[PDB]
Amino acid sequence: GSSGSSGIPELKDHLRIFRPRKLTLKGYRQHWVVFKETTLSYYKSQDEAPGDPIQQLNLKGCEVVPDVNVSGQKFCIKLLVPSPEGMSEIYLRCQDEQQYARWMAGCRLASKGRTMADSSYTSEVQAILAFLSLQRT
Repeated sequence: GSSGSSGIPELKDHLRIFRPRKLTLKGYRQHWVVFKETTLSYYKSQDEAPGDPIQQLNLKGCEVVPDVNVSGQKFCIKLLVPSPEGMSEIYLRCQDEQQYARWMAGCRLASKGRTMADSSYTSEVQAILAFLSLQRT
């Protein structure tokens, strides 16, 4: 690929977040999410940031369980992170496979210590896009 000199590769997009085991209204709530090489933090409202996120966690180590169901072009990612108070279970649902492969692949790379900066990143997005197709009947 064509790439020279630029800032660190970071993703900016608010995915689907739902927490039935906590004070919530109107189901989902608009929030600000940001994926970092080996880090991840979100906020309640763009206002907060860049100040400080609601709860920062080091992806490197957390768990990532795939919950996608091609049956209905659905792709969710269950991120399980340990907390000194309890746990950090966040449900992220993607609209399509594109956003999924991108984010998902990023989480895995961070969990293993790796980062999106690495080329392998794309190596995951592809393998996935295809894998899904295979699953089909």
